[PDB]
Amino acid sequence: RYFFERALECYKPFSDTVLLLPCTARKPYLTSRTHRALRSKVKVNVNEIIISSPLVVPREFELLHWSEEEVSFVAGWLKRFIEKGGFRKVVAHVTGGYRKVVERVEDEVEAEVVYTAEKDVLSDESIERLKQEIESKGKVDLYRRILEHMLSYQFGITWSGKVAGRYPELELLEGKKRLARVDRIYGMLDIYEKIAAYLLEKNIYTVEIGDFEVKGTIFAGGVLRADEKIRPNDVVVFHNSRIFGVGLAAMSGKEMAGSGIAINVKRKFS
Repeated sequence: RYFFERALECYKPFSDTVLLLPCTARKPYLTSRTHRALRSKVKVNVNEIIISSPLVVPREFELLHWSEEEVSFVAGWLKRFIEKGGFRKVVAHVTGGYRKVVERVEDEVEAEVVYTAEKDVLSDESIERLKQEIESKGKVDLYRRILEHMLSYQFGITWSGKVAGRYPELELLEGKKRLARVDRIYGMLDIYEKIAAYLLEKNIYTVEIGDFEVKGTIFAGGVLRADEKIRPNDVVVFHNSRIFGVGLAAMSGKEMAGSGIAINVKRKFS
């Protein structure tokens, strides 16, 4: 519910066309054999949305029996992303139950909806139909959009830098230091000094703490004030008169400044 709503407000397309694809057994979806084979036979320069259940997932957030109720629920969310994205065309490269989901949305959106797959999403006929619908001139840096979207999702900000690492372990670098990196364990971005510094400045996702030596844990009693918008598993930036750091909130911003373990410390800067 939270994922859906937050991703929807942070969703920013770079194309007027969106490609719909089937979810896969292996995740994150971009590393699956099907998605790799597809992107291998056709240069994809339009936005992508992976249809799954119950999750509808724009490719940019992929790192964070089709009953009536299920088709209805998935169609509802898929429609939201299509309309929020303001696409002029929707290319549905999916089959069976997935087409039923898309078929539900087609009748409610202004966008043109074309179907390019019948039986096999990877057949020579399907890839030719697909190419004829999304063929594009140059290229797009999908990795940068993904990292930018995760920053937006988690902190409501964006940042520039060099994109590095092997997918899905991407990083954003500035100078010769990392600004952020994908944490495959927690499925979110870990941030470093410059960003945490920026968040501290704008006083967002910040928590003021007592003047004690920080070591691993910060209990609620050690928290002076905290951003009320802070939710449990959120990355927060704590600080006092001598240091500031990065950690994982264990409780809401309300519980901290209220009345257990408040933050699991990842690192700190002098």
